[PDB]
Amino acid sequence: PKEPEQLRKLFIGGLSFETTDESLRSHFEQWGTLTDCVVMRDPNTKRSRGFGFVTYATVEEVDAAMNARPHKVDGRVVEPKRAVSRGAHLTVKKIFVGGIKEDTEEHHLRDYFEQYGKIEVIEIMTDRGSGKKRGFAFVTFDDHDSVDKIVIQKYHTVNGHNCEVRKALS
Repeated sequence: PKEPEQLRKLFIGGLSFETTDESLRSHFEQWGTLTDCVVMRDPNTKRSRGFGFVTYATVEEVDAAMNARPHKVDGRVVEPKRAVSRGAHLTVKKIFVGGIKEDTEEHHLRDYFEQYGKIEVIEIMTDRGSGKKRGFAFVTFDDHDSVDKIVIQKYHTVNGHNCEVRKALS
């Protein structure tokens, strides 16, 4: 019933050194129930390390928090990202979509992937010499969270096809 905690956790970078567990929690509780909220501090000086983590009760709340960016916490714009899963580069805006075969068109990919975020480019790969569809595509979004949401899904079905999707980068 409950989603794995790893999927409900946000890493918040770029914190003001003034931010505390309490101020971070007061801010992010606006988008959901926080089961956990921590500002990372040096073990000796207790001076902030400039980042922390918050854990929501559900994935929908993570989505709501991500949709409410930019977040300005204690006067500083911070950088929320979903906890990882090791992938060679973390934060990217483009994905590889494979197993779409020759019958998949850009509207299939768009109609599906647009619900993950704003699409900027859809590039269906075609053979260099014949122009035949190669069975894969690249979608570029305006934001990395679209990609983070996509790649953590176990399945992707586009045009009846069960696709293999992964982060793509240069």
